[PDB]
Amino acid sequence: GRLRVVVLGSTGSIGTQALQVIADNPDRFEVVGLAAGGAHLDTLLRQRAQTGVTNIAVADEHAAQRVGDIPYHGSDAATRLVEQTEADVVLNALVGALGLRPTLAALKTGARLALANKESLVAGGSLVLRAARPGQIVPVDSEHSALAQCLRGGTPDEVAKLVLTASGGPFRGWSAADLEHVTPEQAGAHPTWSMGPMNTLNSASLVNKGLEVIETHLLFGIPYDRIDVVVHPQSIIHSMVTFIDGSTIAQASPPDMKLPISLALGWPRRVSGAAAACDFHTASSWEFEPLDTDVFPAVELARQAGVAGGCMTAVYNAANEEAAAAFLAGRIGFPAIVGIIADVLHAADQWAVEPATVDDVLDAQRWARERAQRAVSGM
Amino acid sequence: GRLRVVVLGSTGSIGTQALQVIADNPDRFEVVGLAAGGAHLDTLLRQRAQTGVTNIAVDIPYHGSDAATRLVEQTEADVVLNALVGALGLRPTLAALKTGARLALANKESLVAGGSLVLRAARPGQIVPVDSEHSALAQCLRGGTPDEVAKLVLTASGGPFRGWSAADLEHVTPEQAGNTLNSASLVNKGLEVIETHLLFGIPYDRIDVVVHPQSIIHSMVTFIDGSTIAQASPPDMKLPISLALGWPRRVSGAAAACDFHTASSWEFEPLDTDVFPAVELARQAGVAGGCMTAVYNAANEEAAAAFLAGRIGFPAIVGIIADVLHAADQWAVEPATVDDVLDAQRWARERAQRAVSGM
Ligand SMILES: O=CN(O)CC[C@@H](c1ccc(Cl)c(Cl)c1)P(=O)(O)O
Ligand SMILES: [Mn+2]
Ligand SMILES: [Mn+2]
Repeated sequence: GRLRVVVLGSTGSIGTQALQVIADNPDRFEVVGLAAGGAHLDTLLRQRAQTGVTNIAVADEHAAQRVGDIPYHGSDAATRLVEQTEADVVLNALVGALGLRPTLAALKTGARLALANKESLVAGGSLVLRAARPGQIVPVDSEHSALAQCLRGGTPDEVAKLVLTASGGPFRGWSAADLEHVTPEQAGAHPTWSMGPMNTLNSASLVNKGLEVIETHLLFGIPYDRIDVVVHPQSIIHSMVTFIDGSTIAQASPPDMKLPISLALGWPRRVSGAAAACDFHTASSWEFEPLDTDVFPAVELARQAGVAGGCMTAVYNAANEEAAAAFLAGRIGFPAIVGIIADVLHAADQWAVEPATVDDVLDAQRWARERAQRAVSGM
Repeated sequence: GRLRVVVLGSTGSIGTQALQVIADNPDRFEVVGLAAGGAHLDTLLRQRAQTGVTNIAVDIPYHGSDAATRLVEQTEADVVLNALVGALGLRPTLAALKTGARLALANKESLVAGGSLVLRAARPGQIVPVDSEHSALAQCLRGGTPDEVAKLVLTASGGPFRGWSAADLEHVTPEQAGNTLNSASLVNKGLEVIETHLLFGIPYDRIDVVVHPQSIIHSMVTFIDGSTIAQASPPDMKLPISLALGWPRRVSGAAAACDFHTASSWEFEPLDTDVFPAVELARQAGVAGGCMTAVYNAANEEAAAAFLAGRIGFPAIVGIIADVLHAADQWAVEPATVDDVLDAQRWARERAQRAVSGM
């Protein structure tokens, strides 16, 4: 009954909330491993003491002089912890490229993979899928957790559409003329060394929803032309599934990541008390409006990248990362982010091949960065 | 496989929509029986000509007051759709349950009045609800295991008198109040709360009601983790009808899906329970149990008919229900037979008829 859980990226927001859910539920879960990057060593050490878990990894080569009591340390240390720790669930909340090999290791162990790491699916694609058994991957992000829940409303052949909700970002309702000369700071993105301003920027450009559509297709096996996005400013409905009879099943809750976290850890069994439920003691309004696709082409661009297939979704994300960073540095304008992604994709015919190995993914990403860097330099 | 369907109350809104679902899906469904009252005789005759079904209850093979019941007894069927109105539905419900066939239940009276009697007559999962709220709940319940259900949340339109005060209600006419009258009085939601308890076996203090004027969300299930699963569609009874007949399989093209190409707002607000106490009274009646929900419904039907005859005001409908229920001390006994139910209803009608005459 007690599930053995490895928490990768234990020091970030998702990691710390999962440990909190586990801490509140020692009857359901037992932490058996922790991993984090060398920059976060001090927090990891505090976590070792608090949990009593000695099976810990420093996920990279950093903090090299401060390692000497850490059982795994070095570039692929998180992957080694996963390969070597008996577990029922691996929560992968590592950020970026660090998350991919641990994902593949996790799947090869036969454990459930509670996946928070976006690169795993977006860059890894079928490399990751080929390693998974049906139902082995359970998503942690709000939208995908909602979808996994709503898909219980019928059989796979009864599914008509998957409908992701989107907040709309800071620029919901704005015209293309209005967005021509917006600044990073106006996007809510105040550039910092963390992923925060980049996540915020992705929300503003709708690239994040583009990424989520890609993940939706890979997770649930639904064609891109049946994955819709609806703007829903309140973010109470986290996503929905429309079935062949006209019925839509939606999942709703006040925003709290502990709900989808708990469900991913405990799948298929729900975790009593993870989050507060919707309260109807107060009058409220849930609004829905179409996405302005002419103004926010990032989502359709993701569909194009996804339809092309293979390493094309890795290209999409790597191109975004470069174009986005350039916008953060004041080197390009806002509309050029998605303009550059499209330019890079148009030049990327060699990268539609399905990845045979991790190196294929890494090669596609390196090529995409170079291409984006050239595109940036030319304006 | 192809399912053989008997449609009781074929000439009404539900029945005709059902026949349309069946005609659109000849590979899934086949009509094998039709039952009608007598008012819309022209429709029944037209239905016979289109379906070819001669096995009809009202050269009519089954006539009388127990005709629909006897149609059920002797026809080979996989599904019986009971869309009859009121008292005419009780016996056909019990007879359909006796055949072992699936009961696609639209007639509220059967469950609400019969209660435990109907439940004893039923095997697990034999009753599949046609009601939009209960169809929604059944689908949303797929979101977890029975042990993970925290609450069932029924949505209510609020009726045309949403916002109105007790004084405002004093001056409504039969045409202003428009089932539709029960919607307006909130007695419908009272009846659906009882129905929900009996269908899904959830305590009354874990069945909530929220007013949702758009009627897009048809109901919701909240689970122990804090997740709420909701069912949404443009208002169209063909959806829950199609699902009831083909349960657990969904029927392609049954209804239009929610279309998000145009902006919309789904509003939620608390029920004004002081102006609309019908639901709390149904909880009182349901918790008391036994024959009390038969009393609840019969008291309504009598008080509602008085309003429709112009004999009483609108706020008197639910007022009389409360009066009859408070005198109903004796009726918190489980009905052993159909006659116990009919005695409860007679008692309720007469006590209601007195209240009407007293004022
Ligand atoms: O199943 C439906 N009913 O029982 C009708 C009554 C409820 C209702 C449901 C949907 C619509 Cl669009 C309308 Cl107008 C009315 P209620 O008014 O009790 O919510
Ligand atoms: Mn998300
Ligand atoms: Mn209803």
